[PDB]
Amino acid sequence: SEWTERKTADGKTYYYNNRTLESTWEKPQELK
Repeated sequence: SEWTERKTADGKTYYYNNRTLESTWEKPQELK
């Protein structure tokens, strides 16, 4: 649940996490 799924009106759902400072714009399976 540690990934931030933020649905912005930019027309994109980004999953930014400080784990790697990475943003996964494709939905990870290890998101839990």
